[PDB]
Amino acid sequence: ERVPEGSIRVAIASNNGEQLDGHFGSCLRFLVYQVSAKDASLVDIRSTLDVALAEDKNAWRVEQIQDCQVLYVVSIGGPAAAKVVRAGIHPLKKPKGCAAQEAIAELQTVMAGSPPPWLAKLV
Repeated sequence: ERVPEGSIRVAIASNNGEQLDGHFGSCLRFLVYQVSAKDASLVDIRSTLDVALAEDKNAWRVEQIQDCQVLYVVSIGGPAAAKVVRAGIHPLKKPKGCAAQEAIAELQTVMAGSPPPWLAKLV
């Protein structure tokens, strides 16, 4: 899908259900949500299984979320984060972990309030 205007794609690093409990470098999959200031929907679940076959692992991981504008992790290495950033994705962390829904809700408070220009343009 070509995201609909007014919305963005959000990747969440995860190992269980719809939890934001994964570390970038070792997560089982990326939950991908379509999020607007007011609405959010789970659109894809991208498994990281095939990273086992990659020689350039961080590059591969980022490739799985190349269409996301934001990425949530519990944690992420410096180098990994640089690649995430180089891809134009904004990495956000939640060191203690939480429900994907809670992170998205938080992200929406920004979108709905005073989003920075980059985000405002989107939404």
